[PDB]
Amino acid sequence: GSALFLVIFAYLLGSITFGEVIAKLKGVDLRNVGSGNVGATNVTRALGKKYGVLVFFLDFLKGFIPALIAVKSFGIDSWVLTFTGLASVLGHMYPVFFGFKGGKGVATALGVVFAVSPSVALFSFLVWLGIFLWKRYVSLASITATISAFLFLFVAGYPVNVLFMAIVIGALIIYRHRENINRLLTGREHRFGTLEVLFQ
Ligand SMILES: CCCCCCC/C=C\CCCCCC(=O)OC[C@@H](O)CO
Ligand SMILES: CCCCCCC/C=C\CCCCCC(=O)OC[C@@H](O)CO
Ligand SMILES: CCCCCCC/C=C\CCCCCC(=O)OC[C@@H](O)CO
Ligand SMILES: CCCCCCC/C=C\CCCCCC(=O)OC[C@@H](O)CO
Ligand SMILES: CCCCCCC/C=C\CCCCCC(=O)OC[C@@H](O)CO
Ligand SMILES: CCCCCCC/C=C\CCCCCC(=O)OC[C@@H](O)CO
Ligand SMILES: CCCCCCC/C=C\CCCCCC(=O)OC[C@@H](O)CO
Ligand SMILES: CCCCCCC/C=C\CCCCCC(=O)OC[C@@H](O)CO
Repeated sequence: GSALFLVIFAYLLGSITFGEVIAKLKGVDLRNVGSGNVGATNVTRALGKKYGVLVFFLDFLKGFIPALIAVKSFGIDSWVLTFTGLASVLGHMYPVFFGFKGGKGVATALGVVFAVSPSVALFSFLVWLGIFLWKRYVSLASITATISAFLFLFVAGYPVNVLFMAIVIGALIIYRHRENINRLLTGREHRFGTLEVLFQ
């Protein structure tokens, strides 16, 4: 009852593609910029860091806020958390309000994980930092951090409902990165920071 409302709410909230909304407000088409994706990284390319960080936090809250409610109302070990977390990410990836063409789910999924375990969220972000500072590819860092998030939850002893949530979310995130992976493998993935050292 209240739980089915929470899952539907999570999917519909997730289905608000904030990057596209703010881009439209600014008169920019995100599909014509950079990677053509609609999440915070390509928002930064199209609109600047201010708007990318804003979209990061909105996409994060899409996952954090419903999952937090599931955690406090039903428990981390409830399949209501599993379905609320999945609904958030599935709405972000396949938004009912935007032709089912969404983002890749990194920020939203981090929000879900933060609601379950701030420590696991921190560790996964630490993995992300290392991989990003090393190779300067957002995609490579997100893929590695996504795999690590699942290992962290597995090794820390979280229950099956959480591991089910994490392996489906994780597999979906990696699959949504398949074009980045093809670019990585062929050497035309966008890389950060090479020319900026001439201005430092
Ligand atoms: C296109 C994919 C559709 C598949 C999703 C189908 C619905 C998935 C999960 C069920 C929604 C949440 C209901 C949970 C619920 O009411 O549990 C709480 C209650 O039983 C007592 O805690
Ligand atoms: C346990 C306490 C710390 C846990 C850390 C969990 C994750 C929290 C913060 C990291 C997010 C940084 C937000 C900025 C960011 O990445 O913006 C997206 C980027 O596209 C902007 O250019
Ligand atoms: C030795 C010090 C290690 C590095 C310290 C890191 C401090 C923690 C967080 C910094 C916030 C960065 C959030 C993510 C971010 O902005 O990604 C870079 C972005 O430009 C990629 O598109
Ligand atoms: C339908 C939600 C609309 C947006 C509301 C956003 C609220 C975000 C964070 C505050 C949540 C507070 C805790 C909610 C909860 O499940 O509490 C249960 C328990 O702590 C007391 O019964
Ligand atoms: C499953 C647990 C509760 C969450 C239910 C939310 C509904 C889930 C997914 C939305 C529909 C699935 C999207 C199918 C798909 O990929 O279609 C192709 C797509 O790229 C559209 O062109
Ligand atoms: C198996 C579930 C995994 C859920 C979390 C997966 C990712 C975990 C940590 C990495 C967070 C990186 C945040 C910084 C960043 O730039 O993120 C990518 C950005 O485009 C926002 O989506
Ligand atoms: C560092 C280990 C990460 C393991 C998980 C990520 C594996 C998934 C996709 C990556 C496929 C291509 C590997 C990355 C790559 O080619 O990077 C470009 C490289 O030549 C130098 O930046
Ligand atoms: C437990 C399974 C959950 C299923 C949810 C959806 C899973 C979809 C794909 C599995 C992950 C593979 C992603 C990596 C991948 O295929 O990258 C290769 C890509 O370059 C192919 O063009």
